[PDB]
Amino acid sequence: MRFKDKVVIVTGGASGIGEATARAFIREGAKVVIADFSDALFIKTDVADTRAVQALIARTVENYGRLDIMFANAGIAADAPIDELDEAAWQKTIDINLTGVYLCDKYAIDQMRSQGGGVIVNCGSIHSHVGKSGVTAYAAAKGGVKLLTQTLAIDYGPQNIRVNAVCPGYIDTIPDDKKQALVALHPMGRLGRAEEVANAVLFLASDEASFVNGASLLVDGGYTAQ
Amino acid sequence: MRFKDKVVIVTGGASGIGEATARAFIREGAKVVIADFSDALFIKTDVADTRAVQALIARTVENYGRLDIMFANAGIAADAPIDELDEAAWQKTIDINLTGVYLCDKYAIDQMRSQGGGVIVNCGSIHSHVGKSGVTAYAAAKGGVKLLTQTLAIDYGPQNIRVNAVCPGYIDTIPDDKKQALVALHPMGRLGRAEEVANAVLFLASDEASFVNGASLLVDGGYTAQ
Amino acid sequence: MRFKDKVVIVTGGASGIGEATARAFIREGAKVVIADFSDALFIKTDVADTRAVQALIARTVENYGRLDIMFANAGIAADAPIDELDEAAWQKTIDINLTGVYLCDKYAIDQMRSQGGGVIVNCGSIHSHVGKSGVTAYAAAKGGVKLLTQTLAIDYGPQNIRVNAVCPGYIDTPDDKKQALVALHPMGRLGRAEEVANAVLFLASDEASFVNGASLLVDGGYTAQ
Amino acid sequence: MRFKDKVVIVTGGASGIGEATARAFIREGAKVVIADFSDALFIKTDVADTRAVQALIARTVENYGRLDIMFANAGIAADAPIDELDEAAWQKTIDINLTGVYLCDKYAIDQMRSQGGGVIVNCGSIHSHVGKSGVTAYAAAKGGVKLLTQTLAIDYGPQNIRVNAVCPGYIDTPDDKKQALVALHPMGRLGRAEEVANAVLFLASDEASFVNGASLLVDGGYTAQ
Ligand SMILES: [Mg+2]
Ligand SMILES: [Mg+2]
Repeated sequence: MRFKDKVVIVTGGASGIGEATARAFIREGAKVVIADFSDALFIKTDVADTRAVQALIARTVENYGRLDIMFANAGIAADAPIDELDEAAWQKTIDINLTGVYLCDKYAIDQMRSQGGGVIVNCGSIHSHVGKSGVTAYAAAKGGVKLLTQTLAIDYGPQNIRVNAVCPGYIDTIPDDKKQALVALHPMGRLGRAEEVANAVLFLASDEASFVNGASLLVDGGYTAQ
Repeated sequence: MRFKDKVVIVTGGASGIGEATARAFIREGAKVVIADFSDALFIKTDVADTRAVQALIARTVENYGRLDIMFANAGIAADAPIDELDEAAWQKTIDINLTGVYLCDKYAIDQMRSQGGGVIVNCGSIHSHVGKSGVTAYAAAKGGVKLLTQTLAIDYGPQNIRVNAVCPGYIDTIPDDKKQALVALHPMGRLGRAEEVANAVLFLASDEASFVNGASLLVDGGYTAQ
Repeated sequence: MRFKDKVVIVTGGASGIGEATARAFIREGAKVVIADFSDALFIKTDVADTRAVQALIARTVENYGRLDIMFANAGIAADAPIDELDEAAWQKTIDINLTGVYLCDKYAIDQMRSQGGGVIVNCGSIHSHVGKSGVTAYAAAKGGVKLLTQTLAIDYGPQNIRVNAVCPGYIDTPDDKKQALVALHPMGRLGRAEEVANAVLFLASDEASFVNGASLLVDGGYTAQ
Repeated sequence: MRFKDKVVIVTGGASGIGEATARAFIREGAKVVIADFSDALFIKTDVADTRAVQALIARTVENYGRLDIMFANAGIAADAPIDELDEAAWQKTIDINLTGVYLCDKYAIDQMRSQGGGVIVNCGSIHSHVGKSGVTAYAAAKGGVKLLTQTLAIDYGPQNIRVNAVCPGYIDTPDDKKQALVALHPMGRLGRAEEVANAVLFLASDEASFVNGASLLVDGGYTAQ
């Protein structure tokens, strides 16, 4: 149990990668707060809303006395090629997938600086690195997450805070032919599992990654290698 | 004169890189529309405002009959380390430097698809690639611009549209010691000139770059090489 | 105890990162073969010599039955700006740091294909990604290791083999030169060999079961700026 | 006419990209020396042989007085998945595609330093950035060329030399194999040698006066996805 009594916030924690990661942190002894739009302690939070994010962190600290680890993972996938992507759809993805990471990072960092250290893992993507047809707002957001991660690592690295991104390929959580086409882009010959992303998050959040800072860890079966 | 009678929009065109680029396109025979918040045809445009962007492109087409080249360059630099960066400052940079590029790209692409082709150059940055202390919102925005550029190249590449990013280092356009510290990060031993960025933009916008698509062209004296 | 009875080769195993990595694998239950130019079973091996590399792998398989994990880590640092870098110095770095990785990877992959799977961790560097003054042959070698890692991941990913690279920053293993190196790492210190070992064990483990073709930077922020 | 009386060497100059590049430089007023294993002055040169490379550069300087631009482009494509890639095939690709670039760059830089400046364009590849099935030695070589380019830009950038890499996708120079390659390029066709030449001339020109240490992809979108 590598996370005994560590206080962890997982955003987007009610499903998929977030749920697998919260479950893994609980298994390893952490005190976990799950934040999501809807249903470990659950706290409803719109990560695009600064007051809700501040309240999330404040409540966590009031309940447990500290915040050790933030996994800023909330995100939507609701996208289109640009000619079909309307402004409200673009903005919703930027709000949640990029601004939400800024907000969660900002208020986690304030708390961690007051403690003399902490660890952040941001949810990036293969699409922090490469684009794809129809993946317009999501790629833009995830590219921003990568760069945000890097600047934070530079500013807060010297202050005993590490900030890294996990960058998943496609995860099994659609038409058969659409699914086989996705599979064909991953050299390992299958999609990932959510627990496989969780495992990487726990590595980055742990002292096993004590000199890993500002890095993107691709969990993508080889997708970005080609 | 490589751009005789080509219709070009330059956003952020009233100063710095935008002004140098507009001037270069005019010298090479283009019909240029300069768009900026304030004072070639000038059209006041808030690039964060979808109706103003639509009107910019509509007016350009009404005046000149077509749009051949868009340089989506508007941007602000008004930033801080995250602990000092308030939400309104973050949002203003995301709005202008990222959403403004989406808007300009979106409505340029609609016009170019109706013509059977065109060329976009987006203004990226060294900070599409690397972070820097205190460069929080700007890095996030520019990282997003890079990825947006890549997806557009993938979606619209097959439709005779090329989309690339120019990625400048620091350009001479501050305390002496701050300036020498910036200079020290550029292996060529000086900051760039705006006309040097313009030259790259014209290359990417030209048929000399006819198989260049989805690419970032670093104009940074070596900054990102180390 | 993530590596109980797993058979591991660590090249460059007699010092620094290789030494720490072998010790870490031993702690976690592995049967470890250490390979190096000179002094866990130790087998003296010149990684630039194909007959030696083949013999290393054959002897590991003869002793322990199989080869689960290869950490291809041997490497020299003896470099110069190009105007001062002699052809023999260039060649020696390429031979050990790049061709040595090809050879170790090639013959590990033959065994891994035969036995139905396995895992390779190549030792890259920050200099798989960024150059630096006076780091000419070593950067070329490490850039090569990164791309080699990627192609291998693509070819052998479908064959139950994963191939990844660990990419260390500067590791503490002339005060003013040291402080200059430290100033390039945002975390404010050089890395430890043990920290690189930790990353190797992650990449070699079933915790990294969908990590393939990746470079994991262990650099305190060096490449982030 | 951007290159009036500029002295240029193009290695691998007898065909494809090298040929197109030399022709483009000649159109624009340059004095061009073409170097290749066999057939603008032509000088037969094995780029993997240091004496030959030194002789190439010396003869260019003796004939024309100086060396303004080096396009280090020689390169072979003869590769295989690692399990099929013999040591001699690996070595030949490394020798020509990586060590050849080191040698051309080294002796160009000596001349350029002596004369007070100059410009180098190295031929990288999409495979300086991404791997591909069966592209083992060539990807390693090209990854090496990218990092070599970066270190050179750092060391020699302050000395009025710029060093950059052009990185072509597949260039049209077995229908089903061709269509598969084409499907990987979003623009819907393979590139032309002339399109790579255009990028070389840009990077070699004063239009690229602040471009240093960069890789310019000429790939129709290949690496973007
Ligand atoms: Mg790709
Ligand atoms: Mg850097």
